[PDB]
Amino acid sequence: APKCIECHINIEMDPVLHDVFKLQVCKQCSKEHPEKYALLTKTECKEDYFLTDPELNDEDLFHRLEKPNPHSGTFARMQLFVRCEVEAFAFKKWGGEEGLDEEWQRREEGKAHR
Amino acid sequence: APKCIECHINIEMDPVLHDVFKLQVCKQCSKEHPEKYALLTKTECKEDYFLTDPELNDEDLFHRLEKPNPHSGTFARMQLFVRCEVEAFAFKKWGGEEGLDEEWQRREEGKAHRR
DNA sequence: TCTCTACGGTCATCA
DNA sequence: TCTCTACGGTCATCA
Ligand SMILES: [Zn+2]
Ligand SMILES: [Zn+2]
Repeated sequence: APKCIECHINIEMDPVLHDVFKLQVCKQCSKEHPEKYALLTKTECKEDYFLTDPELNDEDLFHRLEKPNPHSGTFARMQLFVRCEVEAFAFKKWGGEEGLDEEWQRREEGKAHR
Repeated sequence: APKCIECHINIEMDPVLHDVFKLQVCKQCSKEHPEKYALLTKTECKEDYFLTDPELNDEDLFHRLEKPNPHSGTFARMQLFVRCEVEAFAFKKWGGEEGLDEEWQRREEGKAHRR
């Protein structure tokens, strides 16, 4: 009977992280580690990791969870990604947390100047 | 039988202009009047009239003719539009031939000022 | 917890 | 008679 990979104790996994993101991880351990397991909207991914629509729209590249748009159900569906997947890609894209910090610095100086 | 609308003589219409563009016009008159009947690629429409993909991709807004891409058949299909349709829209978009000329002037001073 | 495309302008590859 | 979207940024809509 397989144990949550963080706590090594629990056997009931979080249904979304298990089912959608293929992570053997319990709900509690997920709350106790947002550095890995927090879900981000598509807008957060663009803003916080400078990903783009081509990347995030790629189903072979990220798992995602769709929900109704909380602003109005007649709006485009919300999409949530799991931080570790995202943050792995961003780092590979930009060269670790350092390289990403630089990109953040770069676009920052861009708009100050504009 | 219905006669061409340019010459009023011929009864055989140009098959593409008739069939695709819904114009009762014959091959000869289409050659004698490119100001209306010449076909333009999608790239020509963008360059010469500052139309955009959303506009040109709209089937309700323009008729179009698709052919194999003459550069390579594995490339995206060529699309051709008829000048009068295009030039009507551009004029409505930019405010006659005058307003379009200005837009042409506008983007050209843009490129100069990008040294 | 929001999202998508529209707008400049353009090189590349199918490219 | 070449076409597409990829990139930087951002606002309006549904929007
Ligand atoms: Zn656990
Ligand atoms: Zn005729």
